[PDB]
Amino acid sequence: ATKAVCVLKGDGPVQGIINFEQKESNGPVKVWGSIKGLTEGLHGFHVHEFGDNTAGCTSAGPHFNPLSRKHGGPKDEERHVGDLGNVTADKDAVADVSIEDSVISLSGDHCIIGRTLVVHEKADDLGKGGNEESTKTGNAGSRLACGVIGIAQ
Amino acid sequence: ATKAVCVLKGDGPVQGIINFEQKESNGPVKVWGSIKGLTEGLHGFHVHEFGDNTAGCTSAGPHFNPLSRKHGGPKDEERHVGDLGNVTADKDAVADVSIEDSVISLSGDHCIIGRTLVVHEKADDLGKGGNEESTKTGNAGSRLACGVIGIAQ
Ligand SMILES: *[Se]c1ccccc1C(=O)NCc1cccnc1
Ligand SMILES: *[Se]c1ccccc1C(=O)NCc1cccnc1
Ligand SMILES: [Se]
Ligand SMILES: [Zn+2]
Ligand SMILES: [Zn+2]
Ligand SMILES: [Zn+2]
Ligand SMILES: [Zn+2]
Repeated sequence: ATKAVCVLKGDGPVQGIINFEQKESNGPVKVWGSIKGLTEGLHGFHVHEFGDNTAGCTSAGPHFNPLSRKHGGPKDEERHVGDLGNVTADKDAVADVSIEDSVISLSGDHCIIGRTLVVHEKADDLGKGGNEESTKTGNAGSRLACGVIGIAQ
Repeated sequence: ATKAVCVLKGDGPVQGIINFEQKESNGPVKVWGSIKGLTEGLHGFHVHEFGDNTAGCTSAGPHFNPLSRKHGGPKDEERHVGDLGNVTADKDAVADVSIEDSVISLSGDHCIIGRTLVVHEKADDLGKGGNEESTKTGNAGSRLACGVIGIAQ
């Protein structure tokens, strides 16, 4: 079994802890944890290509897209590997994160260890926004908090 | 070539950027950058096992030691993979880091991506300290700053 972890921090009050667990290299990854300081509603949730926080969340680069696909939602065939959709914050400003994903991996290939997890200002439209940017970024706006995905015990 | 990067952060502020570059998987890793806010003198400089900064630098665990060896200096055959010796800060509180290492890697089971880089309070005695702790930690004291080693562009 492989485990990874990510501490989300940024310029503002958004902070979080996200855990990843994978029983087998060919198996789904469970993603769980909590993010505080979010506005009520959907927040884009992505693995970005670089584990580079030198100038904050901007240095993380584009969505992790090793297979050169268009942007989509996690349940779409047409998606980036890093497309984990949205997390949902309630009026309490807290997102309780509970995701299972079959496209990200912690071992073998398409591995997200050493890449950056980002939570966004706005909803990811999952490529259903009706403009060009929808098929690239999902129009999820600014990067509120991010962290490098590290190997866990 | 393969590149990695680490943002070191801790109280002071002790703050640094460390770059890693490897031309080939069978080649040495160049490690360079700068760390500010250090006391003048030697500071232990280690890759720790977990890329887990959930509770700050303590969650990083022990020295990265995939080959089950004792603690040494980077020039020793008997060393942990994570044993990068010391960085030196001048009176300006800045350590200019310039290391070439043949034991760390950015590929394979010696790979340091997704692990934690730590700069310590005190000198690493490079296992020549003569108490027991020398052969395990090198007696380099508290963890001043750390970051997860991420994939760079
Ligand atoms: Se997860 C991954 C994806 C693509 C290429 C390499 C890896 C990887 O895990 N590399 C480090 C490694 C390889 C073999 C054994 N132990 C660690
Ligand atoms: Se080297 C390593 C260690 C832990 C987990 C994954 C890896 C790895 O090799 N990932 C693939 C990769 C791709 C581009 C640049 N660096 C690494
Ligand atoms: Se990995
Ligand atoms: Zn994003
Ligand atoms: Zn995407
Ligand atoms: Zn250490
Ligand atoms: Zn050691």
